[PDB]
Amino acid sequence: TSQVRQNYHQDSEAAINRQINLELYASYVYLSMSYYFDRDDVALKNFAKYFLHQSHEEREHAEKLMKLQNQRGGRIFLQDIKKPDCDDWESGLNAMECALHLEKNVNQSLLELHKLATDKNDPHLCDFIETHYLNEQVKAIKELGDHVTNLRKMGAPESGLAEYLFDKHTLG
Amino acid sequence: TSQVRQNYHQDSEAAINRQINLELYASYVYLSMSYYFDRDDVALKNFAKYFLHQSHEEREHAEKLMKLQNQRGGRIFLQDIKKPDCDDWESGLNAMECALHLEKNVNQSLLELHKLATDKNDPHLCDFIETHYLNEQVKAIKELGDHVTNLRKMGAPESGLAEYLFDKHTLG
Amino acid sequence: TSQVRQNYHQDSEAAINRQINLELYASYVYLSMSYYFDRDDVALKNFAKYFLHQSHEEREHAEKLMKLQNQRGGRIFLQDIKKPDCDDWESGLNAMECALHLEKNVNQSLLELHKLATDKNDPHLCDFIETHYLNEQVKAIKELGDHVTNLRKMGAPESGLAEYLFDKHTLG
Amino acid sequence: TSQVRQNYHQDSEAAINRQINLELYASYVYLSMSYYFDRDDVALKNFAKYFLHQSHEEREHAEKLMKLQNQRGGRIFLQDIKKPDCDDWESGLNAMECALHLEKNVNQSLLELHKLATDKNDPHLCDFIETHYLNEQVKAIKELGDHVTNLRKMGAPESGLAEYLFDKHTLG
Ligand SMILES: [Cl-]
Ligand SMILES: [Cl-]
Ligand SMILES: [Cl-]
Ligand SMILES: [Cl-]
Ligand SMILES: [Cl-]
Ligand SMILES: [Cl-]
Ligand SMILES: [Cl-]
Ligand SMILES: [Cl-]
Ligand SMILES: [Cl-]
Ligand SMILES: [Cl-]
Ligand SMILES: [Cl-]
Ligand SMILES: [Cl-]
Ligand SMILES: [Cl-]
Ligand SMILES: [Mg+2]
Ligand SMILES: [Mg+2]
Ligand SMILES: [Mg+2]
Ligand SMILES: [Mg+2]
Ligand SMILES: [Mg+2]
Ligand SMILES: [Mg+2]
Ligand SMILES: [Mg+2]
Ligand SMILES: [Mg+2]
Ligand SMILES: [Mg+2]
Ligand SMILES: [Mg+2]
Repeated sequence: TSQVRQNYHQDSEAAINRQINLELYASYVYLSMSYYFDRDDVALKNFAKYFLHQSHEEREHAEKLMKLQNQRGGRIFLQDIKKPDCDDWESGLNAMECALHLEKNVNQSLLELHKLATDKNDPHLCDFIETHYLNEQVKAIKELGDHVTNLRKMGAPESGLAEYLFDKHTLG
Repeated sequence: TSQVRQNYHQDSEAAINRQINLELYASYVYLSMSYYFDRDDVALKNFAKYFLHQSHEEREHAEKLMKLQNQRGGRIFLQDIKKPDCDDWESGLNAMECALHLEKNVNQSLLELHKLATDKNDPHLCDFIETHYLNEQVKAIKELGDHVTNLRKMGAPESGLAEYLFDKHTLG
Repeated sequence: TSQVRQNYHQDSEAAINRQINLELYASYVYLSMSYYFDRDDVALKNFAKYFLHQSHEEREHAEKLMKLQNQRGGRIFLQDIKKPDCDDWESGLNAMECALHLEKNVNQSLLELHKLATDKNDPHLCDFIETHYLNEQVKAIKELGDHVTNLRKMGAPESGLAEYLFDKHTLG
Repeated sequence: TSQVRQNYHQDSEAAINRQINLELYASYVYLSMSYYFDRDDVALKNFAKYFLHQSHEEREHAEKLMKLQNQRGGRIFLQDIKKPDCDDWESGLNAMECALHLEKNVNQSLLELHKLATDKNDPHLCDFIETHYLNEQVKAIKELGDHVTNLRKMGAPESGLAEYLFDKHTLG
């Protein structure tokens, strides 16, 4: 047993490894979305900037969980990072809707993680999830919801003018 | 023979003189496009600014090739600079499409130049073309493609509002 | 066909997508190595810092290739990022030897890419690989070779003192 | 009853007084360790500095719990501060191992405190423990584990050179 390990259930250790993989998957989804908007036939540079920033944020989320695993004396086990569900994201609105779905899936995984930590009476892990992940997810979901609303109200996806002006005024 | 000349084929010398003329022609096309958007019945000042900048860039491309000709001991021979294909460029979108076609023609000429330099085993000339011209062309073509895409998506040429807002937000 | 595409062979496009995946795989190997040295039973913080920096560099390599794909009018196709070959990297010396092997595999892939670009007469892609990748690989391989040499000469892996002092004096 | 007291169980009040005593005891252990390394026949000044800093930290932990007791309207009751288990700490490695054991005992006490606060439905006290104590303990335990690992790998306690160089390079 690790000399540092204390009050850290094997199920929690495994769930943290699963969450590391999910955060890396989310980084990959956002990377794919970013370079879709960099295509010469899409050409929305601030959508590309926004999703690249989100991608780098998710990698930071993954690294913090790797740090946590070692802090608690668990052992990191990595799995393949699956490619994103889509290659062509269709429109700025469709990408925003996909990101909203992704962030609500990641949130559900974090809530399941917190339920496990609660069931195993691990208050340090509960506080870690609350402090560093749960409100970040609530803010991300709210921001993406706001973006989806505005794009819909402006007339996207059919209005290429709507996505152009949203790119300039909200994401610029 | 020039006291500096070494490994510089006569065919390469001639091809450089042809490329000087083509760069000056491209400068002239962009100058014509610029002042079209300065007409009181067109009146898109940032299209005019953008194409004037492109025009001055092409003159710099031509001057660098003149410098290269003398560096290698070839002799500059100048020809008439032909007037651009059009007097009236119709719309911001049409001018962007014409510039895209121009830059892909200039790129093809540079690729033919590089093939000649390769066939004559002139690595200095190959490196000159690669370093100073080929990625500049790839960037220019990509930028013009992006501009054409956005103008189309926004509803140009029919939407005078589209070209107005592109002038402000992308070229401003 | 993409409006920007010119002199870009379909085989080159596919080879760039394969190289994107390889750079992301290398990012993942170095991420795994980094957090191995963050374990409480390994505890070499400057090895961990060094490999995390290398990991972020590889992600930058991947992003630049994604940018290139779009610059040339190819289409990015992503694949799963395979997990690294190992979970436990055994020692600082063993991790350095694995990184040396990785970088020489990545170099071989880049050389095959350059041979393809040469065979398809794509001087822009040749210059891209030369400018942004080939000397970076030669420098990386030389640095890792130097590190392996010093660790061996100092008495690693058996000497925990050797790896400790290398961590402080070379990687600190 | 105190005019401020609300939702503060008598068992929680007593457990906080016990935790005050434990934090003061930990301050005393680290003070003793510090001046052991100040002996002329031990003479490891950075071990002495490190443990004196830890000692002052524990006194700050105790004072914050005294503040909490009064914030919630409980009444501080102090007990004797027991002398540390040892007078001679033998070596830098042995002192680090003793500190690791101490911090894992203090953590266990804090986890028992949190379980009590949870059982008494005291979310303010739960949050206090999580915010100010539980991650501090996880970080302390991880740091001490790292230090023990390095000293072992370097050849301590038998190698006086190992402890000398650790004193300079890790604790300096
Ligand atoms: Cl367990
Ligand atoms: Cl519209
Ligand atoms: Cl559209
Ligand atoms: Cl000749
Ligand atoms: Cl309109
Ligand atoms: Cl109009
Ligand atoms: Cl082809
Ligand atoms: Cl030794
Ligand atoms: Cl060892
Ligand atoms: Cl030394
Ligand atoms: Cl009570
Ligand atoms: Cl010795
Ligand atoms: Cl000794
Ligand atoms: Mg995340
Ligand atoms: Mg699959
Ligand atoms: Mg030019
Ligand atoms: Mg004529
Ligand atoms: Mg690389
Ligand atoms: Mg596999
Ligand atoms: Mg070459
Ligand atoms: Mg304490
Ligand atoms: Mg006694
Ligand atoms: Mg709670």
